[PDB]
Amino acid sequence: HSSGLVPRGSMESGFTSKDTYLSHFNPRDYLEKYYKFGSRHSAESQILKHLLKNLFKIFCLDGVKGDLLIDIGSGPTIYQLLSACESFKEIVVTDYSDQNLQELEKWLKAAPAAFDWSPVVTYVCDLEGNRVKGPEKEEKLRQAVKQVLKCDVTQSQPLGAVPLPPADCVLSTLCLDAACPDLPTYCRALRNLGSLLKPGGFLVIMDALKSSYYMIGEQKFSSLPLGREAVEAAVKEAGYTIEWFEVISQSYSSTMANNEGLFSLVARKL
Ligand SMILES: CC(=O)N(CC#Cc1cccc(C(N)=O)c1)C[C@H]1C[C@@H](n2ccc3c(Cl)ncnc32)[C@H](O)[C@@H]1O
Repeated sequence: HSSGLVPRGSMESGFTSKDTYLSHFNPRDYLEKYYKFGSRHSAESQILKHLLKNLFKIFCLDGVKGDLLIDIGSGPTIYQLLSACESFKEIVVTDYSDQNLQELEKWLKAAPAAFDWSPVVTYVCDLEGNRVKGPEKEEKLRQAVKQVLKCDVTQSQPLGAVPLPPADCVLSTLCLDAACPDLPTYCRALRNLGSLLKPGGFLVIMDALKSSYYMIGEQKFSSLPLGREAVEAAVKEAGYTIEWFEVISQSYSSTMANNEGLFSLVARKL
């Protein structure tokens, strides 16, 4: 323990170790901190609002759609799946943190103590032209998530021995910056993720730019600080062609992250 000097579980290697996410990452503190849609004019809400807007553009407006979408790094969050749910018959959510899976499974069964995503669901519904309502939307997403699996991006087999068909798309929101301690592992993880993709399948990555850390209240966690070029290069190296690539200037509040914006991209496997 370093008390804010360095991120938790990082004094030895410099990067927050994987095991720190099984112990100190409290998903309910994370949800309450980063995904409260109460004040819609907060720097966090603006990030989430742009994530959804981009997810809406990829999944409802563009052509990213198919049988299987593997979500890598789901965290305790389901916002990243609201738009994809309209485009994929089956979604698979994955994450390293058991507590994250724990909170995910509470929402998948609509338990009362589960985090309330209803204000977030409504905004997406608006983006989708209000063809549905809040409750109908959640049920559709809940019906499409067929598996809740362990995940490890540092393994050649990221979803373990679990046999899945090749997915049409792979989606990772705010995962690789926290998971990959360096660029070679970042590049390698992107290569392992491709082992789950149909040839010519889509890869969708939205993460922070130039972020050495991010805050969960007083708990600091390591993030890999990446420029657009470092991202673009690691992706192309992993066996991908970048179809489009966006970079935004909006950043998290000074109390929450030192990132210099966010990036979003769609890439296909060669
Ligand atoms: C998906 C999310 O919401 N996560 C919480 C945040 C955030 C956040 C928010 C704002 C800015 C930034 C930033 N500055 O970048 C990060 C991260 C994820 C990472 C994930 N993790 C950790 C190791 C690991 C392995 Cl080895 N393999 C697969 N997943 C793994 C672990 O489970 C957890 O859920």
